[PDB]
Amino acid sequence: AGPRYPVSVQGAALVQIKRLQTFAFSVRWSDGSDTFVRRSWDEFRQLKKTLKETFPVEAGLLRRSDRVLPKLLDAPLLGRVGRTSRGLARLQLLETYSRRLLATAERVARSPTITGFFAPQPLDLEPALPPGSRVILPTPEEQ
Repeated sequence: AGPRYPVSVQGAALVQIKRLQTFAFSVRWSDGSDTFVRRSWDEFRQLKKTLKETFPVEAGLLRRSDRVLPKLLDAPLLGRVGRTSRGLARLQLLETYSRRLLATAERVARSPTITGFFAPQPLDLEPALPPGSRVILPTPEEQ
């Protein structure tokens, strides 16, 4: 069966959206593919929730190989919250965390949920985002 799963994800970019900025990733998949995509922290929040719906593991009650989702590692809390700051924290955290997902569990790592998560986002499929948007770009690796 042809894999449709990223082997790795790297934090690709920042796009400025409302008091949540949206954060880009680049993931390249076992089929050899490479992708760079934009994501929201709010989008992640759905994404974590969404895996967690597929993974009852989160609390470790069900299994003993069960911390493989050690919930999420997070930097010092809030610091006057700062919604940007939480995206900012989340960017660093999320990349450790996503890297955990591609190592800390196989069972998470391919689940159909994985395929949705790394699948296209319309906002990634929009060449420009609203005028107030600032997009932070990595220097391209490919042509």
